[PDB]
Amino acid sequence: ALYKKFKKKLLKSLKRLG
Repeated sequence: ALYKKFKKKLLKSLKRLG
């Protein structure tokens, strides 16, 4: 598991695109 940690970063990116 880990893809959820980078996905977290995709959360911030989901908003402003990172």
